[PDB]
Amino acid sequence: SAPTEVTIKSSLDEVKLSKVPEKIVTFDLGAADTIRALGFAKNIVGMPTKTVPTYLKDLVGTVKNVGSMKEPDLEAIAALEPDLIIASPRTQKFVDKFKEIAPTVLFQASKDDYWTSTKANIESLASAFGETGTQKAKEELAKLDESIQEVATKNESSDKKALAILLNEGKMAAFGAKSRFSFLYQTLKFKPTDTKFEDSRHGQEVSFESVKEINPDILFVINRTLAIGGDNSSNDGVLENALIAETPAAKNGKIIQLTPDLWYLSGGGLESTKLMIEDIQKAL
Ligand SMILES: [Cl-]
Repeated sequence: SAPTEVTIKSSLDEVKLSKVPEKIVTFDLGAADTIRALGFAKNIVGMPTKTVPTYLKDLVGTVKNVGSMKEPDLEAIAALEPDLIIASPRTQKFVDKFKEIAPTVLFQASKDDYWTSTKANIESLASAFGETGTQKAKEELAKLDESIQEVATKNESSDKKALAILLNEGKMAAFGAKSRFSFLYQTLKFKPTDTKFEDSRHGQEVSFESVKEINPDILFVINRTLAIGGDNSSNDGVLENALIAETPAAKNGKIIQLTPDLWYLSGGGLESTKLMIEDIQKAL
């Protein structure tokens, strides 16, 4: 076998390649956005195109469609002759099938040390593109580290408490400091409310009375329905309910409608992290 030139650590077995991969299939959209930010978008040959966040739309034309965020088209993947497949938590059930086709990685973040683990994943992926990738990632990560510190410093000067909810077909689910939205709390140092929420990936259902009682100063909202292109009519009037409209968050202009597709479908990449930080400036 040819000698190893690049190595990629992840939650899976370390992948060792004899050259930079030029035919990549990815189900991880953050990884796609990292690859593009590093200057290697041409190397991505397959991505699911059923539900693509707007910020990534221009990659649709340069890839072949390999299915949906949860359901791969294995025939389409094999036909692309990939030299690397980037799986995702959502597609972990297909990792054995992916491995039959090509070396496969799957990046996982800690819910505790979200940013250190995410940076390690970004650096590992970037190294697949040699010194050029590694150098560019160092440069871009330095800017993100500085932006993160600036946000964290502002939050550390405040005592406001922030509640984070997912809105889905008129149902509200609250999420805690260690959750799919850890970046807000662990990394950016928004402060959670005193109410702890069953750490489920779908959150804990909350009523209008619950939100009133929590009494948040900032309310982050991720609208799942909009993120996936559903009928948003079921969410009409939810945030406008008097019990939410009378929170200090609402009255003070701190209901923050986070870009739905970015936050629900992506994250963990160089560009997605940058855009996420931009999105929360109005919450400071
Ligand atoms: Cl209620």
